[PDB]
Amino acid sequence: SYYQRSDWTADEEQILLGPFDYLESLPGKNMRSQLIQSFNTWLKVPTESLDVIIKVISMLHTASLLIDDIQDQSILRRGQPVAHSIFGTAQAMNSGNYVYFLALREVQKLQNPKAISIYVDSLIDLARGQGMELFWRDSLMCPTEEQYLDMVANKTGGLFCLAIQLMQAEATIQVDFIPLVRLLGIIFQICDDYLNLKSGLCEDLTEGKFSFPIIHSIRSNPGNRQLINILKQKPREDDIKRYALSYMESTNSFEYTRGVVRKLKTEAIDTIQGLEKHGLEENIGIRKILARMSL
Amino acid sequence: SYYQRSDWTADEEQILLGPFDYLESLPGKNMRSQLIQSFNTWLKVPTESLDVIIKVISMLHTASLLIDDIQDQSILRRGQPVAHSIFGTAQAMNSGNYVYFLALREVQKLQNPKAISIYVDSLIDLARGQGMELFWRDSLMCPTEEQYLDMVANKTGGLFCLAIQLMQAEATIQVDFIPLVRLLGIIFQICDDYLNLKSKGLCEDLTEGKFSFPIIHSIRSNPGNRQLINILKQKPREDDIKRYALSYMESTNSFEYTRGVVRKLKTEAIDTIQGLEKHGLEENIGIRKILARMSL
Amino acid sequence: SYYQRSDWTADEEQILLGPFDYLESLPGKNMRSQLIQSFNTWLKVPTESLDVIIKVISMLHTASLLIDDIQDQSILRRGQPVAHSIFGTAQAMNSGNYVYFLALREVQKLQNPKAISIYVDSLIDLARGQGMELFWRDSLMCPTEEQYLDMVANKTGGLFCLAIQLMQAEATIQVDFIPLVRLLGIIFQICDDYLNLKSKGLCEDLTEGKFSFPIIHSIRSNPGNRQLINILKQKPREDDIKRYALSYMESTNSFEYTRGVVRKLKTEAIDTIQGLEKHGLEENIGIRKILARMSL
Amino acid sequence: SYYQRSDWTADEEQILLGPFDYLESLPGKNMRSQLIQSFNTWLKVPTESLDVIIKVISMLHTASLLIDDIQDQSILRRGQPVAHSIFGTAQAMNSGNYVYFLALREVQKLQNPKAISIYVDSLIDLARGQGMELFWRDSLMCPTEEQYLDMVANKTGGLFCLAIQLMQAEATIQVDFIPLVRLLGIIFQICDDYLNLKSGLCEDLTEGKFSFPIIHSIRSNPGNRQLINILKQKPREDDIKRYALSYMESTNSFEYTRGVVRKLKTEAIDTIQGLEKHGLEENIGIRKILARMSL
Amino acid sequence: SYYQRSDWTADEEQILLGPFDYLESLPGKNMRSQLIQSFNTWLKVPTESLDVIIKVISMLHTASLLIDDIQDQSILRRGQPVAHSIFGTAQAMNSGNYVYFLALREVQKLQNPKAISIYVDSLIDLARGQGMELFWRDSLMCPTEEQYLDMVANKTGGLFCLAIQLMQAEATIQVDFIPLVRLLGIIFQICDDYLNLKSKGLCEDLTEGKFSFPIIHSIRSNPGNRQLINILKQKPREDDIKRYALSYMESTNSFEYTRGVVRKLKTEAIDTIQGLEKHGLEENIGIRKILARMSL
Amino acid sequence: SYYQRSDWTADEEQILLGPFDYLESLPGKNMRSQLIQSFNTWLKVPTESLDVIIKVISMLHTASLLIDDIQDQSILRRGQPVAHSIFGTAQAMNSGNYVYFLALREVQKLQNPKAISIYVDSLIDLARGQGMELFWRDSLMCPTEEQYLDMVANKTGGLFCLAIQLMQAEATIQVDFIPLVRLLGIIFQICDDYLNLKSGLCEDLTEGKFSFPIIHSIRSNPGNRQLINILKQKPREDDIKRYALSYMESTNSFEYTRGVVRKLKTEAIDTIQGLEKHGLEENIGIRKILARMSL
Repeated sequence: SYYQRSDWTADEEQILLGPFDYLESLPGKNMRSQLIQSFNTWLKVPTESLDVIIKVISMLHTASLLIDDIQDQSILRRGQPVAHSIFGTAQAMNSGNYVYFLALREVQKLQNPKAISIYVDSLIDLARGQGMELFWRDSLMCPTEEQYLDMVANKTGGLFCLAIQLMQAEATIQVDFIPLVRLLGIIFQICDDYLNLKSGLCEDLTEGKFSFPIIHSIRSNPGNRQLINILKQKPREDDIKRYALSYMESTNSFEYTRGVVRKLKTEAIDTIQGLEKHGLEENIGIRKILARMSL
Repeated sequence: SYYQRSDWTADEEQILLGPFDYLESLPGKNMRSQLIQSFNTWLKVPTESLDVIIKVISMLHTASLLIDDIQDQSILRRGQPVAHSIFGTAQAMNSGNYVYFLALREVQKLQNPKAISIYVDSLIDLARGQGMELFWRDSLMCPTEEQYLDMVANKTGGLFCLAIQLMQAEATIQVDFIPLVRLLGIIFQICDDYLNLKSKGLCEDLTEGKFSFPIIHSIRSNPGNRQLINILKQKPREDDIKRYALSYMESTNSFEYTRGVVRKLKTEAIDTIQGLEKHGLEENIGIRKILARMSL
Repeated sequence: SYYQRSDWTADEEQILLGPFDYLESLPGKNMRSQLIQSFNTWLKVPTESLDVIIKVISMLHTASLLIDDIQDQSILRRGQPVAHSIFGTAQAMNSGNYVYFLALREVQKLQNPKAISIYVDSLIDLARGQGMELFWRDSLMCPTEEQYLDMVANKTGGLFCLAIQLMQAEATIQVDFIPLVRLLGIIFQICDDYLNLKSKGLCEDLTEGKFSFPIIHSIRSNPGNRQLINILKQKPREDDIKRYALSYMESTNSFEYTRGVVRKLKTEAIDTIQGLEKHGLEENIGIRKILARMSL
Repeated sequence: SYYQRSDWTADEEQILLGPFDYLESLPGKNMRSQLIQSFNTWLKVPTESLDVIIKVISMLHTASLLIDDIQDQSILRRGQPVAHSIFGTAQAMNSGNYVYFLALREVQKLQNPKAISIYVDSLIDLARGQGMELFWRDSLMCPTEEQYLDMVANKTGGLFCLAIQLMQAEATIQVDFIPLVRLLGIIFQICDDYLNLKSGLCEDLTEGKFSFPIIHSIRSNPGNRQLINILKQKPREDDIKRYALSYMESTNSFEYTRGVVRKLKTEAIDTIQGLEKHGLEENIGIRKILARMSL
Repeated sequence: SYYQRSDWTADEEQILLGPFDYLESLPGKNMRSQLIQSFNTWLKVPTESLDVIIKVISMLHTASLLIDDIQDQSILRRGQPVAHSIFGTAQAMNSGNYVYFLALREVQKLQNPKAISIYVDSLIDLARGQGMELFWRDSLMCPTEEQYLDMVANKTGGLFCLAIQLMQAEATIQVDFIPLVRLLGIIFQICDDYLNLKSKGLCEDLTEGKFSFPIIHSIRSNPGNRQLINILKQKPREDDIKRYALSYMESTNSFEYTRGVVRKLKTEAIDTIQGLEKHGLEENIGIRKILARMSL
Repeated sequence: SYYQRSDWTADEEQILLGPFDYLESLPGKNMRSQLIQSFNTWLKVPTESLDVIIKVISMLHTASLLIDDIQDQSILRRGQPVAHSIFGTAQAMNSGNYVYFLALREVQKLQNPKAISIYVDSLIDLARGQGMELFWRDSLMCPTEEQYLDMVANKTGGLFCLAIQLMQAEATIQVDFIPLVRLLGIIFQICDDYLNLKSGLCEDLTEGKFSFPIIHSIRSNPGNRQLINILKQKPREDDIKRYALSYMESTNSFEYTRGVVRKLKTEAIDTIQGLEKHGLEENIGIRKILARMSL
């Protein structure tokens, strides 16, 4: 026989996961973990299954960073260089995709008939959300805030929502948590959009993104077209970036955003309160996580 | 309430599938679904499950074109621009990853529990294949040709096998067709390597820096001449550099060496087919014509 | 004194007009001065003032080519390189702005006080035209075709009208020719849009990202397909992308739609001409041949 | 009728003037205004006409910045981003040209038979001056200082000279001021050339300009060709820029320049004195403006 | 000891001469060694020393191609890619400088003490030549044509003379051939200038910005037109710009002027040859055929 | 006669040497000079010949910088801009080559039958060393440390070795010094490789060089391929550069290097001691030069 099929080896696996291993060694904020833990105060998933869910969500989150950073044309990730800047675009892209499949083999280990539908519908919402955001970026067409919120619902829903639904599906109780979780994802994103601009310097302007405050500033005076024109230019320069910061303060767009985040956080606390009144323990950890996204 | 979640709309699906629909409408050889039918002479999968397997395999293949064209940095696909030169690399990449997911939602329609293990395990091979090839590319390390075929079995076999393993999961017959069908994916790829240089642009595997089959043979046949491998490093677009490499590769008798190997492999494919038939199987004309349309 | 001011010299004028002289010497259709004579059959402007109007219109037109070729980022002009690819974009732009001023010094020779209001008010239209077109380009916003013609009247009419309004200021006849002459500048532009794609490079309006007439029709005829408008975004130089768009634009029956519109417009131009003649005007052969050399 | 011609609208006008409005909102030095005002101590143009002259000169000056910055390939303008870096080259270029025409419609409002000839000959000198400067830049051919001074006479004459001549032509008195004004423009430019190099860092070297001190340094030792070669390179880098600063001090080119500016300022004060002796008030404001361009 | 020094190996020489071997194997006119033999009819250098002179001259010439192709930024050499587009500019440059040194080690085999003064003094001319040409290029300063020939004598004569001066150092005859042989290197270069434009790419001296002979004549024949010299500034690759310059250079009757000058120079070469022969020298057919193969 | 051959002129010579004159005016470390002087404590070359040797080695060293900086694609040289960044690549390249020939005319002045063979074999080793280093850089193939040391032996041998051999060949005594000198060159290079990374910021990573510590770090864990991938990217950015610094400390590669340099310096001091015991003066200056390359 001319062809003899060899076995996969630790060394080859080390190559394929090089960019994934790279990203997992940078220190980051434990966000996904704390949210899982604070919901487990209520769902009490068994330790063996909760570990599986926690591994799947860790893999999925990192592979998503490998691909987002490429699609968003990013420069830094958790303070260190973005992974395609070390390994090149192709290998980073392929490491992310390999990991999507590996996580599917992991979620098979729950042995739950409904698991794979939950995983599919979550990843469809993810891609759907990132899809609409790229469409607006690529066409210079500023969405409305309702439109943005629906998009981020799928984007920063997809993966929060996947974790909580895998948890719900492995737990005895039947309380529907995902409306709460979607609100928490939307808050988290609007807080991220703000911090990206007030804390590289304003990297969302480099990437051309119609983020939540950028939308308010563009719509609040459509006679002026300076900010939207800047987004088209995708500037690397700190003078243009600084100039747009200044224009966005002058439209009161950061006050507007702090304002919205207050309204949403109230809605979340009511939803949490209305849930404990129906026979769930008081959750401290979730109130704490909700203070952690604060401006 | 402040937030009111909306229903995904047909206009929005149109945007998400912009790149996918565009690639789908360019005409192609469609040699994947001819192979599938050729095998359905033996496994006799009912029509309503075959449509699903065809639909799933076609989706995955268009998806991996969207993505691999970005990865390999191609210029043309089926004589026309790569999707990302029209839609940009980000929307094209997301549309790819989108379709990978709709493919998984679709394979669930078989309602066969072996189906998910088969789908997952074949895509893992596809990535291992693509992964080792990019690795050899980016390190400027020429692999051996056993290493090359190992990689190619995973990569171009990965989704030939997906199609047949799914078919075997809907058939009751207890015969392993997979070794046959991998041998065929190798032949298909080695042909594609040869045809890339002697017949998607002038020699786009040179522009890509891909260590393809004849390039491998020509590099290793004389390692004291590093003209060929240094040309891969420069990823040339110039027709002058490409034509010189092609001429170097001729004087190494590499194109002959390739023609030679695919002939030994086609014989091995025929034997393998005749063995299957001598174990109570119909004589298969269509599979033999598939193997012959795979030639030069 | 330390500073002693010098006299501008013929060698220095040669440098300032380097780009202008270069463009002037490439042969052109010269359809502007044929239109001017065609109208002088009715208005009978004396020879010595007509030479000035011709000189002024020719200058302004070459000036706006120097400048608009930079703006639109063209590659060829009259089959030859754009002036700025030879002299650089700064000297070419200044030579343009220089000539705009010598044109104003020249229109003062008519010694007609209406002349300055006419000159200023037509250049303001030219800029409004060019301004709205660049705006639609740079925002990736497809205008409607009423919006398109409004823009085109200002832009390609702006300097047809300059030529005739100046002529009417030296004639005593009390007949408004301007509506006729704007209708003609529209036809001339819609022809130019069509000829840019079906006949200055292969489809340079695609490379420029210009929302031209048939491109507009093809984009709006099916807004669930964003292939065309995304191709404008990429400003392609590749012949492969340009040829695909051209092929997309065919299947929308846009080239037919254009041929159609210019036919309705040529009829409207003929009627308008015959009306003017039925009010005590000589029958004009030359204007009708101008309208026919404007066709496909 | 197939075609119906619409009217121009506030919105469309807002688009066309976007880059012009942008530049007018950045704070700058009130130079042109103060010079007009200090000459009005002598010419006493009527308020209604002086406002017209002041508007025309403001428009003309800003549109000239829109186009110079493009032609000079500039990065910053009054500390903020250059306008074609926000709006793109074409729209900025076209905004400048539209404004040249609008200002011509404005100078029509003086209703003066001689106004338009003054405006034409001023703008011809402007373009003539910038024309010769680009020619030297583009051909790597260092002019002589006499040649430079004639060029800047037209360049920074054209627009100073336009304002004072429009003023003279609207005033009762007949004293010829433009020889004084040309000297004041030359001083202003030589002072600008110095400050560009001693106060982005040395942007005249990025743009390849043969400025007044750069000329002295290149000619003072033509055996060395380092500085002229640097101009050909058009460097964005601060090491090359720093190196040329150092070479220019070693040829005593900044001392030479301070020297010239002293000689010229004397000539200006004598011209001002010789003018008051013939029956004009003592002008404080012009002596003050002349102290404002000091090194 | 910690450090143990190794012996240079044949595999390592192969890498160092990678670019040199590559250039050597492309076929060339080999007009240098035909000139050498033509002169050996008079000087009768023994075979074993002539082989060394040939070997040394061939090495230096290939070395200076490796290096000057980087300097001038060429695209093709002998119809094929420049070595640095394959090996990179650093290895190609080092291989050049390497061979310069092996050439010096080789000229030591003559064991002639005049040989080192001749070798050093001719390479110093080569650099002075290349140096003044780059200088005129990079300052955009057109030289005069006396300045041009002064430069060319150093540059293209520098290594014609090396070959003959070495030959005269092994012959006993007391006749100065060098003035003849420099005149011939000038003719060879002026031909090469003309053939670069009228016959290594379309007009690669335009793309390089080289002030070659006809370009010089055309620039200076009318200094109030700066189209030609501004085109040199842009170093155009576009065929459209190159073709326009070529057309400008025609209307200056520069190609005629060149044909003219090489005819006066060929006459001067013939006279010079006949004078040498009238001082007791064999009639030389081969040198006259060399001079005729140098023509258009 | 149509052609009249002119003479070379001071002015033309000034042009050709412009980039060479430029480099000689920047202040640098007197390394080559001090090593020559400290060996002359032993060889006592006559003043007239030692000056010739000292001129040849100065020329050769500077012309080598003109060409290395081009081949290594360098940005700074002795703190000031690299010479091809001022004069362009071609003129810098040609200035270096002209100077190689001029130095050959200089070494003719020793009038020594053996001089020119010494010069040839030294410059062959030079090119041979730089040749192998470019080969590894260009092929992403990490050498072994033995292989690196042989390469640097020829590279930083060639020119140290040329000076000492020209000296030996002009001196009465017959003690063979070049084994000592080769060790001193290897030390000097390993010290340079270290300082390039711990003192532009890490320019050896920009240039893709397999320097001594970079080799140890790549080989010490071939499972990880981050550092070698970075070399392929040739980064100008300080985040990637910083990230690789951090990875190299974590493999103890700088400790390893200090370690080696200690071992070699001992070997050198023994060689120096073993030489004085055979009837040579005690050399202070060479012990001092050996303390000057210290980490």
